[PDB]
Amino acid sequence: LMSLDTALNEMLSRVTPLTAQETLPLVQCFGRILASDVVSPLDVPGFDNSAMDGYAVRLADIASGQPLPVAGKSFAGQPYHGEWPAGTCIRIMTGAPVPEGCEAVVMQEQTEQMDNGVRFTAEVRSGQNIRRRGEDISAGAVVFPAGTRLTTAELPVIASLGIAEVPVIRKVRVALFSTGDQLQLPGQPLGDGQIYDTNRLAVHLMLEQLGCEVINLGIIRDDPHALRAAFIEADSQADVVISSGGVSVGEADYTKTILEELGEIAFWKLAIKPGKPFAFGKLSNSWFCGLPGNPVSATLTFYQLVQPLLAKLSGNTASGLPARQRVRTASRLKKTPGRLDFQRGVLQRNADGELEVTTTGHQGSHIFSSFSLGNCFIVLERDRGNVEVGEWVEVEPFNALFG
Amino acid sequence: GLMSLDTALNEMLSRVTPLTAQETLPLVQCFGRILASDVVSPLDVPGFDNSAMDGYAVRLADIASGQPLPVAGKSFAGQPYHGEWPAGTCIRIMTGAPVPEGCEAVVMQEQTEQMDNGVRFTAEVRSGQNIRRRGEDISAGAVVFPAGTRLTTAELPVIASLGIAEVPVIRKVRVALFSTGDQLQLPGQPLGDGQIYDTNRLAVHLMLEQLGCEVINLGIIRDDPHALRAAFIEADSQADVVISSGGVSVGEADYTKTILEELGEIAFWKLAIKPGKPFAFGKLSNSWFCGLPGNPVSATLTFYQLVQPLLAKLSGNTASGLPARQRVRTASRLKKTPGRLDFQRGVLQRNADGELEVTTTGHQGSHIFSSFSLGNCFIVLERDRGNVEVGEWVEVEPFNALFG
Repeated sequence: LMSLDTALNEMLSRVTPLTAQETLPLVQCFGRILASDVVSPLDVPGFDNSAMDGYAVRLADIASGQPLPVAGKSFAGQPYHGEWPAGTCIRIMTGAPVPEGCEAVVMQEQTEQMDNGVRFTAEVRSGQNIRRRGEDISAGAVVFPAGTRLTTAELPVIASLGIAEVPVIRKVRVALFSTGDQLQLPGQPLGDGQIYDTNRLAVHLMLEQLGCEVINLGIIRDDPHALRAAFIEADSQADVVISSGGVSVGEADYTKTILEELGEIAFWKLAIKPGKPFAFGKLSNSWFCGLPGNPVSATLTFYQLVQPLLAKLSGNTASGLPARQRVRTASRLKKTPGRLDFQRGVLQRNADGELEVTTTGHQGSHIFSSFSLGNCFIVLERDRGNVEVGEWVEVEPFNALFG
Repeated sequence: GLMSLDTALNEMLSRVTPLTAQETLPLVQCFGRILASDVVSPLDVPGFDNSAMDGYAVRLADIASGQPLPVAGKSFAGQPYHGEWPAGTCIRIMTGAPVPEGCEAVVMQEQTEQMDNGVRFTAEVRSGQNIRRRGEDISAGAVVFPAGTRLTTAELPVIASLGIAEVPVIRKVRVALFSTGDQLQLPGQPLGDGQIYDTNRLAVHLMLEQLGCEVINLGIIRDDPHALRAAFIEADSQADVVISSGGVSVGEADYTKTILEELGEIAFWKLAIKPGKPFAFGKLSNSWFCGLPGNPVSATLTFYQLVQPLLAKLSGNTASGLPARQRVRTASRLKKTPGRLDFQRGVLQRNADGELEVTTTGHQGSHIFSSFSLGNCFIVLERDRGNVEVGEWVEVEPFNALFG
């Protein structure tokens, strides 16, 4: 009966962020998690500088209601270091250093030329239009906190501070396997009542795109000795171990009694569609997640449950799943109260540019193609029933795992 | 006047031919690869007829007896009932199992009453009900995915379900990348008189790499005609695109301009955008060239809005390779000046009535890079538009994974 929301918090409350770190050049850090706060070695900007193209003025010389002749120029990398007579001003550009004694800067459009110099319109508050040493970042301060996922937004900032490498948390290692007589490897021919192993690929691909180190142990022979050996291998080299299918999620069999002999594992019945079963627990040196065999449920269950667990473990201080947005359906949606339903939709603009969702087609877990046709989940509240054109609907766009 | 972003974009894309050279890779190595030849099913999906429900495989005659029905067997998962089934008796079956030879319908267990002399049923049974059927999802010889599809977690596991191990994808686009200038220092050594740290090259390298290109970083080239030429000759002979990330002229006259003019036909555009303006583009002997401005915010925007879509098209992708825009209200006043299509940065968030709105990240000048980190979207303000007051509709474009 249990809820998604309750399963999630149970999993995450049990889990401890990793802290082993390594130090890497900036070009190697995309998607990695900072292990320590980055601290600025210098001030930004270097020197007080002008915010506008215009004139630098003393405040005395302004109140004198008399046009100020231009003594000179200050640009980005030729300051004005001549002398500066009273009753004059200095031409200056944005980013140029303010010359000594400068109290304020006035936009060019906000003076006017006169025969005997420049005249100032508006009034002139002291310190105005000056960018002060360190107003953006001061030396000693924390530019980015530990726990930050590094991206093109942050790494060029770190490089402008002159820093070549930063310490980041090591990648989460995840071991992955499947099991079952029916499963064939892709390239052989399809036996008795047999299918191609797909889940293990979906999960391997998802893990790699999430930044994990993956140890794929293949399809394990349908035999308790082979399964135990697989678990001992997986557990000894990973932080998380994932059965992508065919280990029990509930049903009593030899796969279950080997799980119970190998750690504290709980088996859950979750109030979602598609999906329902999911196994989770500690082995001796790693967490375990067991997925149901159905691809859709396996893929949904991984994305909504395993993905957030991996984010917490990686050290990320961020909610590692796209946020939702309320939107109008252009489609009748069939839906059955009782279960939190992650349907799949297609999000696109109406002719006014506002966003709405069409369904992809049938929402049954006998086909995988709704992930490809879709670009989002329609997340229909647990107790809601059907849904008609024009109603209001929660929506989670697919992250990069689907595009 | 001034040239519009759209016009420039059009000009770059109309001149460019998608790559067609190709490699054959195992499915685990295709994430983000452009499929090169259509994927054609070798098989029916589902193979074999099969059940949509847990329940019982009946026969229409045995039902309308009115009369309870002993279970003679089970059909499972990867283990079917391939052993005889006698009149008057039903069969137990789980979702996804082969229906037995002779099955005519299936009843979900919810419409049965377990009886003593065997199983009883309800609501009468429509013919073929809950049977799925060989080939009804995909037929053999059909195109499942067409060439030009970016392969992803959505497509690859389906390609595997069809028994396929390897597919041809278009080879990665190769992009050479440098910067030039005595001003420029490596994070590493210390900061001489006018000097800065070279950030743009890092930025572009990180983007290229996440776009899935093959990057060839030639580093900082010395202020010297022969060094600069050599780099172009080498970059141009190894790559499909060559990008200067700063330091090569985007229009001002210098030794770099004359070299450019000498090694291919380069145009020097001024775009009606902000931030930015100057961009360089054109053909070299065996490669395209994009020449970015020096300011970091400017080079980042320009890469993101022009170079990124050119790469998507070179790559063979048949999808226009950038987020899409949506209409949303501002909750900030936005200072904007007519004349330039302004790509401001904003923070797109939900309010207390759950409607999506945009705020500004703060100051929008090109002297700081923080807006990329603080924001999660561009506010894409129209070229002739003036300031924008709280409450007005505004076009917004979420940041793609390059920024989070």
